[PDB]
Amino acid sequence: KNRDMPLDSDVFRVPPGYNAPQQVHITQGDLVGRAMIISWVTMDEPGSSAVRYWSEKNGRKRIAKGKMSTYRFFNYSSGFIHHTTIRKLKYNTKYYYEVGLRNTTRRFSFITPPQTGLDVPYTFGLIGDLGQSFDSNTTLSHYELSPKKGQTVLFVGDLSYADRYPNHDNVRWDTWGRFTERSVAYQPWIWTAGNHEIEFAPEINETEPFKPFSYRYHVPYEASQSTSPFWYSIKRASAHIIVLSSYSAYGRGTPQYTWLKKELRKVKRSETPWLIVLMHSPLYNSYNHHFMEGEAMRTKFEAWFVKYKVDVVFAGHVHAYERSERVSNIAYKITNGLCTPVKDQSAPVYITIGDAGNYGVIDSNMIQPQPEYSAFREASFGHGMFDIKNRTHAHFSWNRNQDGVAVEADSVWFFNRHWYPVDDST
Amino acid sequence: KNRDMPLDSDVFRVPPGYNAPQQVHITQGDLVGRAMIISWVTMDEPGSSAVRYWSEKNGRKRIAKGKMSTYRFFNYSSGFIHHTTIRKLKYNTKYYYEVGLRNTTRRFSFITPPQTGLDVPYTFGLIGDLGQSFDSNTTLSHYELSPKKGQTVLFVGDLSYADRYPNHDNVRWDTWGRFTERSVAYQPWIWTAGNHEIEFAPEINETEPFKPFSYRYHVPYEASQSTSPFWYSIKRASAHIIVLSSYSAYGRGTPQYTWLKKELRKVKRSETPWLIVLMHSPLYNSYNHHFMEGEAMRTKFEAWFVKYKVDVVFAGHVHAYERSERVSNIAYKITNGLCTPVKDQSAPVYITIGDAGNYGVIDSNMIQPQPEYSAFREASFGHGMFDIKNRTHAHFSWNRNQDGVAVEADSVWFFNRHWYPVDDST
Ligand SMILES: *[C@@H]1O[C@H](CO)[C@@H](O[C@@H]2O[C@H](CO)[C@@H](O)[C@H](O)[C@H]2NC(C)=O)[C@H](O[C@@H]2O[C@@H](C)[C@@H](O)[C@@H](O)[C@@H]2O)[C@H]1NC(C)=O
Ligand SMILES: *[C@@H]1O[C@H](CO)[C@@H](O[C@@H]2O[C@H](CO)[C@@H](O)[C@H](O)[C@H]2NC(C)=O)[C@H](O[C@@H]2O[C@@H](C)[C@@H](O)[C@@H](O)[C@@H]2O)[C@H]1NC(C)=O
Ligand SMILES: *[C@@H]1O[C@H](CO)[C@@H](O[C@@H]2O[C@H](CO)[C@@H](O)[C@H](O)[C@H]2NC(C)=O)[C@H](O[C@@H]2O[C@@H](C)[C@@H](O)[C@@H](O)[C@@H]2O)[C@H]1NC(C)=O
Ligand SMILES: *[C@@H]1O[C@H](CO)[C@@H](O[C@@H]2O[C@H](CO)[C@@H](O)[C@H](O)[C@H]2NC(C)=O)[C@H](O[C@@H]2O[C@@H](C)[C@@H](O)[C@@H](O)[C@@H]2O)[C@H]1NC(C)=O
Ligand SMILES: *[C@@H]1O[C@H](CO)[C@@H](O[C@@H]2O[C@H](CO)[C@@H](O)[C@H](O)[C@H]2NC(C)=O)[C@H](O[C@@H]2O[C@@H](C)[C@@H](O)[C@@H](O)[C@@H]2O)[C@H]1NC(C)=O
Ligand SMILES: *[C@@H]1O[C@H](CO)[C@@H](O)[C@H](O)[C@H]1NC(C)=O
Ligand SMILES: *[C@@H]1O[C@H](CO)[C@@H](O)[C@H](O)[C@H]1NC(C)=O
Ligand SMILES: *[C@@H]1O[C@H](CO)[C@@H](O)[C@H](O)[C@H]1NC(C)=O
Ligand SMILES: CC1(C)Cc2cccc(CO)c2O1
Ligand SMILES: CC1(C)Cc2cccc(CO)c2O1
Ligand SMILES: [Fe+3]
Ligand SMILES: [Fe+3]
Ligand SMILES: [Zn+2]
Ligand SMILES: [Zn+2]
Repeated sequence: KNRDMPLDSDVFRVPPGYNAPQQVHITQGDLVGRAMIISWVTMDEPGSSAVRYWSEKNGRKRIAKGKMSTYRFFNYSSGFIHHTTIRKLKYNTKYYYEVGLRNTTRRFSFITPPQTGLDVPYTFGLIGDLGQSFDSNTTLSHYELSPKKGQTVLFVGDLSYADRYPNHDNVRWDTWGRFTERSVAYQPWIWTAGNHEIEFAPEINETEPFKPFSYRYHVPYEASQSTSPFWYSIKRASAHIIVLSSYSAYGRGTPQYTWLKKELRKVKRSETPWLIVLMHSPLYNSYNHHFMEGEAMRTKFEAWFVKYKVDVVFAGHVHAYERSERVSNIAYKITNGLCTPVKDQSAPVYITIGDAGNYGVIDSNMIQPQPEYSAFREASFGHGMFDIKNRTHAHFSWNRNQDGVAVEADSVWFFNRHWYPVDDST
Repeated sequence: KNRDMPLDSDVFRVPPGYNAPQQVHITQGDLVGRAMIISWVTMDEPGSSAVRYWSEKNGRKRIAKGKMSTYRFFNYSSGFIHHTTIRKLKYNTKYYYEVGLRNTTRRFSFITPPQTGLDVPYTFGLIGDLGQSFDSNTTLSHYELSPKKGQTVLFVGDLSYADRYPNHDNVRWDTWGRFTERSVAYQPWIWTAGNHEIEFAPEINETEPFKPFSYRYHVPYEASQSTSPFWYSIKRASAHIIVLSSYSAYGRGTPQYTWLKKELRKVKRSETPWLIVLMHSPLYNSYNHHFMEGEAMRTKFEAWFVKYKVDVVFAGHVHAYERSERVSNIAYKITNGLCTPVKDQSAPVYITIGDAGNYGVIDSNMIQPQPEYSAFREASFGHGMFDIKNRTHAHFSWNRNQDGVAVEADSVWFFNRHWYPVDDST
């Protein structure tokens, strides 16, 4: 069918005034929380890439300077894209920032996270495969109305679904920018790259993977000694978050592979006890759709995730909700017969959470019966929250769109794999 | 325990004359064999990129123009690299070609293949992980001294092993170019990217993978609508050869995955009976060294190879020889326990032929006992020959450096999977 919100929808409205900055969004700008990448688009002319900013406390108004860029895609011309990095911020404080300093100015605000620490509580939103359908709008609306009150969104891939349109009509990137602004202009969303961001379209001489995405959404990849925007890590509060790319190389000797192997070695559980991995394609998935796609990355990375006692791996891709048991399937040796996943308290829980809305379609077909390794699964739209209480406890909840904003359809306690490695099995 | 040929070795002699072209190599330059890429380096000055060439049939001298490029790697500065494509060649005819038209000219010849066809015989050589050890030299001589007479080399990756040197001393790329000249200047070598081509070294601000390889060795990739030099196909005689990149992305939706999926659809067994796939890392391997590394790509591609009746898949990486049975391992679904390879007449034979010499170390450790899927494996240096008699028969043989050039240690008839799918089991 067609359940994408019409161009003239209220979520798509353009901020008024000559060259008013639009599609504003922010994300963590450094490795630990002291910086922030502020981004936006101006449509009438290049404009300034300057950000004004100040804490509500100490009232000194500083000015950050950034860069402007443009891109083309087939018959589409981007507007003027700005990214600026505000650095040396104070932990745990509200900051006001402004963009569009030369003409129409707009003001926004954000709150830096506490300094990383073993016992720092923090609430992450979890959203995958958002799209811009009516379902999409409902999810975002639930998240912002959650009483748990999310401070950062971990976003597991597939943003605008703009590549489903005629010529990947990139206007549909612009709309998704203006739609998400009401959330991401005030809190970082941590970006993962999904298959709808590949935009590989040889048929119209666009053969550079990830182009529109890579122009519109910067991440702090050098911060973690990565050579690419598609894999990086950041530390925020008590969490160490590794972000991977289901669609870049991960063979032995590749950049991503090499970077990951080192990065894990840099994880200090006494400083960030919550080790979280993000990636678009799930490695454990009992839905028919995309079943076993994640098998290739699993052969390369699963054993590591276990060696390093990862707490949780979030994925999207599959348009539905799943939560694995703590299992591993890493004893296989071709001829040894050992290919069944087994209970394993060192392994992460795997969560598919790619049901935020996409283009309005849910994946309902499941392998039957439910496999031993699947703890819970349901084909409903929604988003999740991973809520860190302390060094031993994180409460994860899944909320459905058909339910009330306070209802938790599925809800489990995560016991830390380093500080409290006990059967949290449901 | 350093077995590389010294810099003052004869095989590394510099051709004489001011700005004499060196490191001359050719490779197919179009899809079906009517074009040829001539490559060389000049050291003294840029020089001309023109190539003079005539056929023996017509004795009409013609000029083709190409491009010159250069690169740097850390503190290394390349010479002047030339790539020129000759086009509109006539099938099955002898050409002479000349390079270095301004100062020192040098003359070489090649022979276009026959026009592609169902019953067109052709002898392909197989070489992998060649290197520049004394072992490397022996393999190359056995190859050129072969009664079988290879007409084209299918080269499964790992060229110079320059990257084993301090800062990857790219000088050892130059020496390798000069050393292989006595073969590749007179017959094409088809190039596969190996792990020693990756040359990802962020420690010295060299982070563009395949850089040196990319500049020195061009391939006719746009010819098969690939968008990258690391995966592509050519048609030569009665074979359709597909080259893949073990160290590029092959995830679902990525360029290589997309290209391969479409390319297999394009194969016409009625034009090119013998379907051959080259990659660096083996899908089946029963040796310790690199055991199971090919698992990831296998999970993505194996079923396609079975589905399209691939006749043979060649690889290297493992420094030995191995030949599998026709097997598949494509029934696994995580929980059905079906993870054992089975005889499968519809599947390719998998050959590991990465034993041309490298830097002089053979991989002798094998997993015992020999798996059912493994038909033959020996830890000796040498090369292979894939000799196509016609649409039904091809004869594969393996020559050992320790044997006479005319002796075959392993020998086996392939019965075409599309035209003559009789059990060709040994
Ligand atoms: C967008 O911001 C610009 C910078 O503030 C405005 O222009 C500047 O206005 C100053 C005082 O009006 C004047 O000294 C400058 O010449 C002028 N422009 C530049 C290039 O700095 C601009 O205002 C409009 O454009 C300028 C050239 C004038 O003609 C005004 O009359 C226009 O309103 C702002 N643009 C708009 C459309 O608001
Ligand atoms: C980390 O946070 C957990 C959730 O807030 C704490 O658990 C809870 O402790 C309450 C009293 O503090 C108790 O009434 C609740 O039943 C319990 N909730 C759960 C899900 O267990 C936890 O507190 C510690 O660990 C628990 C299991 C008890 O032994 C408490 O006495 C401990 O203080 C917090 N752990 C730490 C290290 O602070
Ligand atoms: C590129 O850098 C290398 C070191 O990072 C140069 O080699 C080093 O030179 C040192 C003093 O010049 C010498 O004592 C070291 O043994 C050596 N380091 C290594 C690991 O080889 C290299 O140099 C040239 O060749 C070397 C062997 C010497 O003959 C030097 O005199 C030469 O400059 C550098 N290459 C270039 C093109 O600059
Ligand atoms: C490389 O070839 C060039 C011609 O293709 C030479 O330049 C030429 O040398 C001829 C000497 O026999 C001279 O008459 C021509 O004028 C000249 N053609 C040009 C300049 O394009 C070149 O010779 C060297 O450089 C020239 C400019 C003079 O300086 C000569 O004395 C040099 O030999 C050849 N290079 C070398 C180093 O042999
Ligand atoms: C295609 O090439 C095959 C390999 O050369 C041919 O088989 C060979 O045929 C020879 C006589 O032509 C015979 O003496 C060889 O022993 C035989 N070699 C093998 C390995 O079988 C094949 O020839 C056809 O089929 C064979 C089996 C014979 O029965 C002949 O009658 C046929 O020529 C070639 N196919 C064709 C159709 O030519
Ligand atoms: C691009 O092409 C489509 C038809 O292919 C057309 O309808 C659309 O208006 C064009 N967009 C622009 C901005 O040129
Ligand atoms: C999206 O949700 C917002 C907030 O709940 C609402 O005000 C708006 O009308 C919705 N937009 C559409 C097109 O559904
Ligand atoms: C390499 O082999 C060739 C041919 O066998 C021979 O002419 C030459 O002596 C050898 N050179 C070295 C360095 O082994
Ligand atoms: C099957 C593909 C090409 C992959 C994929 C992942 C997530 C969502 C969609 C729907 O187009 C999708 O289409
Ligand atoms: C273990 C590694 C670094 C991998 C690899 C691939 C191909 C050749 C070699 C050399 O031993 C090699 O050593
Ligand atoms: Fe999706
Ligand atoms: Fe090798
Ligand atoms: Zn997806
Ligand atoms: Zn290798």
